[PDB]
Amino acid sequence: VAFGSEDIENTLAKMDDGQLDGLAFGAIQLDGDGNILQYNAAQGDITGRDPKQVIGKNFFKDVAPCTDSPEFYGKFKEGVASGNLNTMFEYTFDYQMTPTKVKVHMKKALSGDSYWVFVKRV
Ligand SMILES: *C(=O)/C=C/c1ccc(O)cc1
Repeated sequence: VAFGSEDIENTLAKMDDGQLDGLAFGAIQLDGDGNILQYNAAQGDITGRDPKQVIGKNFFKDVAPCTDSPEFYGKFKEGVASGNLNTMFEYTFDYQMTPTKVKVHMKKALSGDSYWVFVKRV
């Protein structure tokens, strides 16, 4: 499955604990509040987080405070409220990591109650 595919969430809805680690891009699944439900191996390779340790933490408050901004978290919240989260943008991640330019794709999951954040280096 390629980053930014039109129906990426269809493919990832099918994936368990293992298949998500084989993606070529970082993949985080969040609930509506930003709590981390899933976090794959490719994302940990970019950020220096242990995927097994971040589960349950809040992405915007605790893990990724540089994303607590209108440009990221504001766009996330707008999408969980509208029910149609689907946006791609560039961003820099720099909290307890080497400042790293990325491309982000946020997309509602098929559950309707969980939201994907996809990341790749640029
Ligand atoms: C800014 O503080 C970004 C930090 C960050 C982004 C994504 C992650 O999975 C971990 C940390």
